[PDB]
Amino acid sequence: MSDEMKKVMEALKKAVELAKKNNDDEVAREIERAAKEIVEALRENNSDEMAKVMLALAKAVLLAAKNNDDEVAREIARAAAEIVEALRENNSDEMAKVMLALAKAVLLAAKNNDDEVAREIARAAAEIVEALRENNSDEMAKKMLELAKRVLDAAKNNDDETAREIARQAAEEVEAD
Ligand SMILES: [Ca+2]
Ligand SMILES: [Ca+2]
Ligand SMILES: [Ca+2]
Ligand SMILES: [Ca+2]
Ligand SMILES: [Ca+2]
Ligand SMILES: [Ca+2]
Ligand SMILES: [Ca+2]
Ligand SMILES: [Ca+2]
Repeated sequence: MSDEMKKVMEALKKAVELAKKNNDDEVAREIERAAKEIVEALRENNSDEMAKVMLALAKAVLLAAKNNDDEVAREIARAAAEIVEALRENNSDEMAKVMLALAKAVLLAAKNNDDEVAREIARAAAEIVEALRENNSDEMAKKMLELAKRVLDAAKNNDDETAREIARQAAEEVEAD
């Protein structure tokens, strides 16, 4: 774990404590779950690409806890934790590319301070992750990379309508597979 990561993690620990202080116990649980997943992912894997994804996710959770509604904050934290779970199952170079794109998208969404966009970007990321955990073949990962790139562009355009469309296409590609 890097020193920039150690700083973000200490901030996450503060975010959990603040959530508890405000009686937001379910938010606190989900932030803690994501943080714990990240720590275990880094304990077992010294890949720099891994470290990159984990830093982006940690920052996204922290910003969402600060910027977004409680219930949106929960969705970003859940998306982050599920992204890490997927990477711990398979961190091929293609899987890492998908997850880096999604981590960048949830970070930007959390940073843009729009609750509807943050919610839809997190959901699109979650649908793509779910698809890969059902089948994380090289072929499925390539398909999901193109969708993940579109989620990132949607976050960049603050485009909640397009985020929802990508989520539906990811769920239907699973069906096709
Ligand atoms: Ca209070
Ligand atoms: Ca609250
Ligand atoms: Ca409690
Ligand atoms: Ca590499
Ligand atoms: Ca806000
Ligand atoms: Ca693994
Ligand atoms: Ca809109
Ligand atoms: Ca259908």
